[PDB]
Amino acid sequence: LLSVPHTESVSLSTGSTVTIKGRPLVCFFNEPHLQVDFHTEMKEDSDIAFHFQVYFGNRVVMNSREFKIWKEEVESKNMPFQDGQEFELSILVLEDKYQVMVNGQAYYNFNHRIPVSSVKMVQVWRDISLTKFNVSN
Amino acid sequence: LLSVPHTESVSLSTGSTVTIKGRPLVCFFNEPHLQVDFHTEMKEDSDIAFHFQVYFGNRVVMNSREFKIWKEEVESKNMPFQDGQEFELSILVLEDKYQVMVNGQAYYNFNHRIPVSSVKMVQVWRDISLTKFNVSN
Ligand SMILES: OC[C@H]1O[C@@H](O[C@H]2[C@H](O)[C@@H](O)[C@H](O)O[C@@H]2CO)[C@H](O)[C@@H](O)[C@H]1O
Ligand SMILES: OC[C@H]1O[C@@H](O[C@H]2[C@H](O)[C@@H](O)[C@H](O)O[C@@H]2CO)[C@H](O)[C@@H](O)[C@H]1O
Repeated sequence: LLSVPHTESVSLSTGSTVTIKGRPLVCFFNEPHLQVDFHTEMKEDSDIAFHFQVYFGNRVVMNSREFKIWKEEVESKNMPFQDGQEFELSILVLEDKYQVMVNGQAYYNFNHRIPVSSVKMVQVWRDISLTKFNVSN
Repeated sequence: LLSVPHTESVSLSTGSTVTIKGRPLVCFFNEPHLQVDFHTEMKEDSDIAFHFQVYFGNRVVMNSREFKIWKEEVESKNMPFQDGQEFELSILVLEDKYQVMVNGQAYYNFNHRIPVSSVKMVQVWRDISLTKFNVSN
């Protein structure tokens, strides 16, 4: 297992992929969460270019935190995750948006609000175990 | 550190105290959560006589899950928890309600919806480290 909360320095550009493999810690019935935050600095309270929060079995919430303020919330009811199963997230950094694949198919998209070049850290946390975290070279 | 998610068999009656000492895993600014669920059986998807969920720095939500259905949600804006600090929760089982103390003072109350004698398990989970879990004898 990798450390959770998991915090890493990153550098991203168009064409980068952030791969995350993990497993929910508890039954979906109890709504475990997963959160992935693309931050502008190493500090945890720094701004967030992409906030991706899964309410397993319920919904997905996406947003940005700009100058310490949460902006317009984006919601999805797509729930391709499977109770108890390991999942593989691939967050593709496209020219216009982040695209979040689950097990190789895109389910969530978030247009860039902050330039991708401002992202310097990614934190993965909440109710998962983590077996892989990789930023493409 | 104790295991988180933390799941224990319990037996409660009027006068029992459930003591929980722990620390949030991340900055309050990012809204770590704490959840404490008093269950009717050892299985995680069993009914919940008392669901206590702290959205650190934001609010507290309380409810019951009866025959697999969430009931009427109770909210509190009391937020005595301190960013980064260890806290001590004491959940007192009173005749009429659960009373949740934080560092020795009561801030939250939840009238019994299920008999206390139906509780057989307590689970403590989400974004905390756990150093103490004790049910009074
Ligand atoms: O939008 C991401 C942001 O949400 C905050 O909580 C929201 C919640 O998602 C929404 O349903 C509710 O109506 O309003 C809240 C805003 O106060 C979280 O506090 C924050 O951590 C992010 O998750
Ligand atoms: O009430 C406890 C229950 O809440 C569910 O989520 C609620 C949420 O708190 C409320 O603000 C929103 O408006 O409605 C939701 C009900 O669908 C959680 O899903 C559940 O896990 C418990 O936390």
